[PDB]
Amino acid sequence: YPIINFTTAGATVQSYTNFIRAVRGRLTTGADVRHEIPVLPNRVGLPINQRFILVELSNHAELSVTLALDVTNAYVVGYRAGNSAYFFHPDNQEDAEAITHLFTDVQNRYTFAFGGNYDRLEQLAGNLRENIELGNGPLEEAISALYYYSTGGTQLPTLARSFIICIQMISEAARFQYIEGEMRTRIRYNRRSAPDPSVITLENSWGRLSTAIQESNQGAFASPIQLQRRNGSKFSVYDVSILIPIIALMVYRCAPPPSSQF
Ligand SMILES: Nc1nc(=O)c2ncc(C(=O)NCC(=O)N[C@@H](Cc3ccccc3)C(=O)O)nc2[nH]1
Repeated sequence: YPIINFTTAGATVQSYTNFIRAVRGRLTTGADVRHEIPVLPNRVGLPINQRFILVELSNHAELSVTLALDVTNAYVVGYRAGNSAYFFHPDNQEDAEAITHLFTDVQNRYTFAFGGNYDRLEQLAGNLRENIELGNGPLEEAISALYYYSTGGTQLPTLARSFIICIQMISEAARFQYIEGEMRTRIRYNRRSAPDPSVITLENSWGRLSTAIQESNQGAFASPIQLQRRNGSKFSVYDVSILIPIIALMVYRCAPPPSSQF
């Protein structure tokens, strides 16, 4: 599987931007672009050799971990640190089979009994996303925490917190230019901060936004989607147009309707 490298060591806006762009480039082809917004490959009939990408994360502490991302949804399905690999509890038998194709040379393979969704990870972390700081420092620390899990150095709440950091700074940033921008800001000033309601509501709405765009009538939503601004106030989305600078990738929901051209 293709590997994309990022390091927190001396990270800049440019090096992070290069990284996120490269992740997007490995997640998607140019085959499926709707209202200027790329769609991830359809799960249905996707060959196993095209199913995953690998994100090799290094830090200033000279430690490396490799995340495995599912190309169908940019989901972090598990990770490798040295001679151990850990996978989140699969949703189904097909996904369970799929992950057997990841880190095949690794000495120790584990599947967590828990799923990798935010709700579960927040429960285990003892903190919600809104109270978990993001930025280069948190990511540096997250890489170390993932690295030391197999040897007993990392408590489960810290591991869960560290997953939450990685997921948002990689997968969510890939999904949303807006979230990429929010991480760029944190990196630029080297100041960690928890995600505000604009970030949280985008994350929570990714599936619904993807479906609404794909089901839209020439871009127009049948039902508006409510997001939140930075201050927590409501922002109503009626149309794909407003989302073009915000959403970089969509999960596949359906084949697009025939070209609507007059
Ligand atoms: N491990 C992991 N990798 C991710 O990329 C990821 N990305 C997102 C979430 C998550 O709970 N999101 C909250 C949410 O409301 N998700 C929606 C939208 C969605 C997000 C990601 C993938 C598919 C759908 C849903 O589950 O329906 N969890 C993740 N866990």
